[PDB]
Amino acid sequence: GPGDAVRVTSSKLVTQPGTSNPKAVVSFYEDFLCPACGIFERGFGPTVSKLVDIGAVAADYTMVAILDSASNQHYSSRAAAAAYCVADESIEAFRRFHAALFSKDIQPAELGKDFPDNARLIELAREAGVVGKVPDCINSGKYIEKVDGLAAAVNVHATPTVRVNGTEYEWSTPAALVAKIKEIVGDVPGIDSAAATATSA
Amino acid sequence: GPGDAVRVTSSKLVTQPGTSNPKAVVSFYEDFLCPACGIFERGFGPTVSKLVDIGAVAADYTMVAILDSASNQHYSSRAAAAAYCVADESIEAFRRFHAALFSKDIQPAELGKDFPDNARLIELAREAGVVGKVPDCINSGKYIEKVDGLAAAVNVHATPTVRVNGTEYEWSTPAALVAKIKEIVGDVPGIDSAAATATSA
Ligand SMILES: [Cl-]
Ligand SMILES: [Cl-]
Repeated sequence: GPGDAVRVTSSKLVTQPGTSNPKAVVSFYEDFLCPACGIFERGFGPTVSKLVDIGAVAADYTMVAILDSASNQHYSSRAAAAAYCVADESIEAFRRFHAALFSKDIQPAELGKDFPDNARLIELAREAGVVGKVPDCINSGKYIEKVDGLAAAVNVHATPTVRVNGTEYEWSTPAALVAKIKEIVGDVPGIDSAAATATSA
Repeated sequence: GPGDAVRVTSSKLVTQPGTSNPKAVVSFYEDFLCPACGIFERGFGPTVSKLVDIGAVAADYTMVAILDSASNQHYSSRAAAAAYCVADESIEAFRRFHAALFSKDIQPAELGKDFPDNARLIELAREAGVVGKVPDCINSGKYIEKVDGLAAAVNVHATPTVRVNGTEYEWSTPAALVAKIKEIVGDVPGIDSAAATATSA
């Protein structure tokens, strides 16, 4: 994630003919402390993952830190920054690490007293499959200023915000997202499967 | 809503034999400013309404104000207090008013600049079907201290929190809630309908 957003794609990515541009880019703007983003990601994550796998979409994630403050031990910014650290090593590891932070067992309550510290974030990055420069990147706070400026850069102050090809998308169910994507990329292999299993989780 | 919770039931309420106690009480602990509660209510509301209509559950709502602050113009507490004002007049009006505040067109962004003032809340109460003592109840801040103390009283500091017969319920989809309720009250008229239409919204 170079680059304000971390882009997640598979080798099956369906592109616009005559280009290397994805036909459908779903943009997600999220805060790791936001309980609404937690609900969204736990509900939609598998379906988005499947849309990526079959090549139907590129999934771009911009981890903002709008909830960050001393009162939450800077969890919003440290987690977002950690995700960008992880993405530097491996896109696949970012995928697991991003899913991990929004999982019910890990995401901290917004107004609670306990939040993963930097050592815990590094440990979760390790579990996601990467070390490399992550521990230094996290401990040094390499991406703190970056993530703290992201909300202003993309004009997002409510999360999760989703766009489909740049246009605001009023999401509802994962099955409806599959339907929306199919209107753009068509009946590509795996999409009806993605729809049917989205209707059942 | 007497009473920490506003209880919503229909005349079809299935009760424990030898008692006037509902066989299934679903307890909801919510903050009107909480975006997660907005997502939950928009996704689950119709299904809960149907469970109430067919008599499968009593739905008890405790409107906490954990997000309240001057930075949001006290929207959390004023809205919760308004809902209790509305409930004093009519349970049906509370149902509509509660659904109205969580609707996508009305619920304010948590970190935004604009929030319904007391005049707007009174106007929404009117649209929900009631006047009576509501304008005075709201303008006087009759229930502000009450709602500001609710979170501590029920020990809830994360919303939405749901309990089924007093036991914490890790909610997922409205169809799963129907399944859970059916385990308690059985195959009462309308419940399979509620399940099937829950699987489709
Ligand atoms: Cl990779
Ligand atoms: Cl009534």
